[PDB]
Amino acid sequence: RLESENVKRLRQEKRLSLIVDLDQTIIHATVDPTVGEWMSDPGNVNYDVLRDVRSFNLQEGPSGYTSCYYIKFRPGLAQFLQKISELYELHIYTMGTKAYAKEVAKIIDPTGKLFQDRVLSADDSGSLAQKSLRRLFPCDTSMVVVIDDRGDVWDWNPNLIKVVPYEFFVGIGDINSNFLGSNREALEEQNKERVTALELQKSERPLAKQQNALLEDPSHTLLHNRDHELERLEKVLKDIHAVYYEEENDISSRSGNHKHANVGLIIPKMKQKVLKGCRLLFSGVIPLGVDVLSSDIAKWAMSFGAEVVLDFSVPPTHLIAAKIRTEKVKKAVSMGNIKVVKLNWLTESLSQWKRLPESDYLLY
Ligand SMILES: [Mg+2]
Repeated sequence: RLESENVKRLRQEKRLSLIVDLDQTIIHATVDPTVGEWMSDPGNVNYDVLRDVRSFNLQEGPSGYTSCYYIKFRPGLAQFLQKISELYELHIYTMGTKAYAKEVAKIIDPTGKLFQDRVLSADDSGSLAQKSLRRLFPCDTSMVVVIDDRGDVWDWNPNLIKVVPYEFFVGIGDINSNFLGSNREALEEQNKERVTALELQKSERPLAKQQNALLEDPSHTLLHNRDHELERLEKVLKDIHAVYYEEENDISSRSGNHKHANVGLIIPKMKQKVLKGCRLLFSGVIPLGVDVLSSDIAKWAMSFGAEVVLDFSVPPTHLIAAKIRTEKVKKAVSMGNIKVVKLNWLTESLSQWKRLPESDYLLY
């Protein structure tokens, strides 16, 4: 069959498989018409950083509602995809529509060389709330790595490399997130909701409002290129690849090629070094009434080796606090030997695969 033969082929090519999210992983998209105006004006403070933005029109829904999408490609993307395709067979897996995914692929991959037809979208993935490795590799996930800005859609799968969400168009989120986590609504209800959100973004012009506020106050320019995430990510993926093929060489030779390596084992071993020895207590971060140990932030932290505790019975190493005026903070301070830090210490450390100095994240 095809699946078992693809695994064999990849090993002969000495490659792995990479599932690549679009929105806020390798692109950021908006329908704010402000972008088109700024792009058309060489004199605009935002023009220079918009020069590489590309756009397309999509007609959407029963009524053929039409929007101009503006796409910012994350810095270094062309180079990143070229280099990483040497090591990984690339797939796209997005919660956007098939039409959207195809429009983006036409721009990043015009001749089909990088992704060919390996493009999964909301239309054909099987779910509007979660993604699954099994949609592509039902029987054997040992060679597949994921890059995605969201861990919740993957249930914090051990094959996931969560990336820093790309936010170039300041204040614009993920325009394709509208149906994450939820039940399946009637198609009529889905289209009403999307048209509504798009129309709202067009009419409110959040970019214009934010830019105007800054000017009314380089620091006055809204948009900037300050993202270097793909340079970091390249190194991680190159490491995973090299560790896999060294372990594969060892395991397969010792087993008469009956056993093999597994990135799902390799990746957690890499991650668990980062916050090894940390025991985290959260204060005012998880909402009252929400289960802490199954929360996204707890799962993210535990994937990087941190323990999470719920009280001081065994004193934590860190108190991750959102508000300063709590008995947890008072107790932590009065106890001593506990570092009290903003949430940012944790999210930025996890993001950089590197425990950052706590002294840089104190509360006051
Ligand atoms: Mg995304």
